[PDB]
Amino acid sequence: SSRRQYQEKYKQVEQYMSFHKLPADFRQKIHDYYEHRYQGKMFDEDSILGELNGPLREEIVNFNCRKLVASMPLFANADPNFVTAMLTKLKFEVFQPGDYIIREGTIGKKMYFIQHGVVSVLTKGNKEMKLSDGSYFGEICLLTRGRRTASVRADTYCRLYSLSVDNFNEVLEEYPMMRRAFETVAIDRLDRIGK
Amino acid sequence: SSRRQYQEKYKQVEQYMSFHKLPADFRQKIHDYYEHRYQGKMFDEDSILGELNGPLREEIVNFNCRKLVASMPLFANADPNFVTAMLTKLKFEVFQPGDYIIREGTIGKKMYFIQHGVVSVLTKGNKEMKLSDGSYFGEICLLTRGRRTASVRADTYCRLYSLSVDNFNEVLEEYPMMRRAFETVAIDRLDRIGK
Amino acid sequence: SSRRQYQEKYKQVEQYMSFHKLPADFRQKIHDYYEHRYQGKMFDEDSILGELNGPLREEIVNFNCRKLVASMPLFANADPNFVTAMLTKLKFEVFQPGDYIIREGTIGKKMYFIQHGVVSVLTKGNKEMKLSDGSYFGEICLLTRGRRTASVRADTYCRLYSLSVDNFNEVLEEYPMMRRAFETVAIDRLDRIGK
Amino acid sequence: SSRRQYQEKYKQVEQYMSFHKLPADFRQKIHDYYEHRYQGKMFDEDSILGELNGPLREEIVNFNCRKLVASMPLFANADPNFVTAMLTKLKFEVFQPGDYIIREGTIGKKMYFIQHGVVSVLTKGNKEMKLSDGSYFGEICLLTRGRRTASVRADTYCRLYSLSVDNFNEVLEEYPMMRRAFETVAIDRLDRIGK
Ligand SMILES: O=c1[nH]cnc2c1ncn2[C@@H]1O[C@@H]2COP(=O)(O)O[C@H]2[C@H]1O
Ligand SMILES: O=c1[nH]cnc2c1ncn2[C@@H]1O[C@@H]2COP(=O)(O)O[C@H]2[C@H]1O
Ligand SMILES: O=c1[nH]cnc2c1ncn2[C@@H]1O[C@@H]2COP(=O)(O)O[C@H]2[C@H]1O
Ligand SMILES: O=c1[nH]cnc2c1ncn2[C@@H]1O[C@@H]2COP(=O)(O)O[C@H]2[C@H]1O
Repeated sequence: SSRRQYQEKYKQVEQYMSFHKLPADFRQKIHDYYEHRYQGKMFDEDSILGELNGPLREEIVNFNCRKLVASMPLFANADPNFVTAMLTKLKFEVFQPGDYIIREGTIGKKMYFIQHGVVSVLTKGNKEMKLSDGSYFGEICLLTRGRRTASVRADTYCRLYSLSVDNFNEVLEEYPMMRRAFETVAIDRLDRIGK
Repeated sequence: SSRRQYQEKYKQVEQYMSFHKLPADFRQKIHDYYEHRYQGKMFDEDSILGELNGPLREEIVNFNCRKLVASMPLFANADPNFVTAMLTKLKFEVFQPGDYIIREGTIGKKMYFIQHGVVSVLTKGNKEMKLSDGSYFGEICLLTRGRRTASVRADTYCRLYSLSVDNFNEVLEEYPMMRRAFETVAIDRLDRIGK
Repeated sequence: SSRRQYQEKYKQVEQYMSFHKLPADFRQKIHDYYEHRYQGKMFDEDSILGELNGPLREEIVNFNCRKLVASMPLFANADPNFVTAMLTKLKFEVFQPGDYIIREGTIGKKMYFIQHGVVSVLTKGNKEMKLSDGSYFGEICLLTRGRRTASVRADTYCRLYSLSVDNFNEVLEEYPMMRRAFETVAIDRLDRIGK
Repeated sequence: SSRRQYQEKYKQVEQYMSFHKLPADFRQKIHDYYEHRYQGKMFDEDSILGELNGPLREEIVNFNCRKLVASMPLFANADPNFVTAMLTKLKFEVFQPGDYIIREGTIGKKMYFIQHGVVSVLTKGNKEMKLSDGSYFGEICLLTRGRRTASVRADTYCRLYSLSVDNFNEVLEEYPMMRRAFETVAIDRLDRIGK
């Protein structure tokens, strides 16, 4: 039944690609994205969660994110109520190899937690660094309100969870002691890239 | 026919739970919630009320809330036009036993009127107090813009009506004399919990 | 086909009324409203007009409102481009006999143009006055940002077009010379009701 | 299948026109618009692009707009990342011969890039000028926050891409060096029309 709803949606994407005469390799790339992102199933997730209440939604995001939470010290060792407030504002995103998730110099308005995948952190000239499952990136712009200090490129398929600057700020107003945890990491990174 | 629309919606929830591999007890808890919240029937309530006008919507909320109004002195003894302005901005919510409706220390942005159910008011150390049909809670944060002064936990299934801080403020701009009614109760409660 | 879409929508309203156990006279009142408001036909008007462009939407509202425009000196004698800017922001509303469209003392945020119907203007004590096809009301609050100076009650079924304070202000920023036309009428009315 | 979705949508437009008793020539004009705008096919484009990610959406708009980009020096010779930020915020619009896309004296909040078509630029008295594929108009109001300095009328069917003032400002905050490119053209035009 879910296999069916994904099928009808994907048919519309196919029609969109056909109308716009997208090339063959591009259509395959979009197909592969859809299979990785939705895994052959689709539901009106916003309508469903909207029909619930706060406690149920909170129990669901905690259950779904058990591995993300336990695998990242920032979350694992934090007040579970801070963790819940973060989890409720995360957006699942999938990226493909070679995607520029972040471009250096742009104005950043979201950060990313890596559930699964490897990314390259690229700066003018300081040797590529890598981040994987359990790490996060894009926090510096959220803290500074300035420009991205590096590009971040997917090496693999990446399952990420994003957090918008407005949501990051709302949570940190509620849990101001957690602001320093991010600030400490941002400062260490700014030092390491010397800029 | 309504029995039918609830059935199709609930099938989607079942599919969501299946995809996310939620445990058996959790799936039952979500089923029980849905039966209590929607009572086997569903309609596009927002579309319906949207097709009406102000007078009809006002007549409907007044009719539906006759018992809530008559059972709560704040409403029963107030200008019926204030009562209508409140009723039009209430959101029906259902909570299950053990749910933390409010957590102490968090930043509150809504209050609750109890149509039916019992809740426990819990503070660091002052002996649990109980609130039931005809009472309300969560007003203090709405008045102070500060942090919740207690946790409130459902003891029973609870049928509540919530009111957002923005809506509470809009109504009280129109009916500023009613602001003191809430302030008096908030002050009495802050005294009783000594903090 | 439109007769069909209205039928399916109205069935949902019937189900809503049944679920909430609304009284017989109330259900009839809602039926009569629906027949007067939609005249047995329904379409997704917002989706349709959304698919068009500015020029087509403007040509449509002008065509539909030819009688409203020609029957009201404020519009008939104005810059047709001001008239178009007003017409595009009007919302069709239907009221039934006895409805309080406006209540004295409330904070007003919309005004009304009467396409067809009769209303009574009611103030503490100054003798009921009547307004009909070609007139408008609710402008004073829009101009003053204060409280309604009278109640306005439908005597008949009324076909009205409303204009929100924000839309009224946006149009009058573009066409500031038209602000005085409304101000002159508001002042004359404030004089007549002496308050 | 897309031919089918356009057919069902157009039937609703036909029903809307019938209900409002629009004249024959007007109904034909709306039919011709729909054929030019949608070319007999329709999909939920917002839902589709919403299911993708940033990189895919960016690859799609770049592919679809290759000719617009290569045919306009402002884009062709710019940082491709600026171009992408512009392209992602463009809205496709179709206008018909004689449409007033912009009226002199009004408060402007969007500019237009011409993919295909010819427009006339009309001012009080300075001889009509023409703009075509590869040019843009409506930038001056975006820069000045004042009133339109000319009317712009479609001579032909026009395929345009619009950009809102808020989006224009957001992009130019990110790419402030591109602000001067528009300012230089605006100044040259203000000189030429002497006002
Ligand atoms: O030395 C580093 N080791 C690991 N990560 C790093 C390092 N330097 C930068 N980053 C990440 O790259 C992001 C680019 O966007 P941002 O400026 O908003 O935040 C940055 C950091 O999260
Ligand atoms: O002594 C009390 N008797 C009954 N209720 C109480 C008492 N103390 C607090 N409360 C309620 O608990 C809420 C917690 O959220 P809040 O801070 O926004 O508002 C509080 C009050 O409504
Ligand atoms: O003497 C009057 N003759 C006709 N109309 C009048 C007179 N007095 C008031 N009104 C209308 O009643 C409205 C009540 O809402 P409002 O205060 O926003 O604007 C008022 C006027 O439009
Ligand atoms: O001399 C001119 N040659 C070509 N175009 C011109 C000239 N003068 C004005 N325009 C365009 O007309 C628009 C009217 O709206 P706008 O004031 O926001 O921006 C204007 C310019 O883009």
